[PDB]
Amino acid sequence: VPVVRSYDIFSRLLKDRIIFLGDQVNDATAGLIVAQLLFLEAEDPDKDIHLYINSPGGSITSGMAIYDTMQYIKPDVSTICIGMAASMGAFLLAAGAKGKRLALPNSEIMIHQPLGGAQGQATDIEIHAKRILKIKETLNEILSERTGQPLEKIKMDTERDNFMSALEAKEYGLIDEVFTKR
Ligand code: NA
Repeated sequence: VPVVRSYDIFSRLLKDRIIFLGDQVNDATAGLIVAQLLFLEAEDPDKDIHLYINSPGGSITSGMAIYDTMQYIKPDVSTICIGMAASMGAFLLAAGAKGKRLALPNSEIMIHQPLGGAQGQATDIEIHAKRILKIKETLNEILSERTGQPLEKIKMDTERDNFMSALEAKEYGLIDEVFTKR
C-alpha cells in the first residue's frame, strides 16, 4: 500500500472525506466503513461524505449496518459507483443522499433478491425461511422508496439477477447522475 507526516494513500483521501468500499461487504469491511462514517461526522457534521463503491455485495446484516449508519449520521453521504455495485453493493449505492448518487459511465449495477440458507430441523428451517422473507420484503420496500418505483415492479425486477448499465440505473432510479468527467 502506498504511503504519503506519513499517511497511507487511503487515509490521505480520508482527510478529503473520501471513503472506499472496494471489497466484499462483511463484518470486517462494514466495521471500517461505519468507523470512517462516524469519524467524518465528528470532524464535520455538515460536510458531505464521498463513498466510492466497487463491491459485489455480501452479508446483508453487515450491509444494513452501513445503510443505517449512512442515514443515522448528519452529513449527506454521496455514493459514487466505480467498476461494479451488485446486490448489497447496489443497495448501498441507491441509499446515498438523493441528488448525489453518481456512477461512472461503464460501471455495472446489479440488483436481486436476498441470498441465504438454512440446514437443520424443519422447525428451524421455517424460522430462518420466514426471517429471510421479511428481509426480502424490507429491502424491496426500501428500494422502492429510494427509486420511486412501485413495490410490485421492484418485486418482479429482483426475482433474478438484474444487470443494468449506468444509464439504465439512472432511469430506473438507482442513481441520479452519470458523469464521464468532473
Ligand atoms: Na445522512
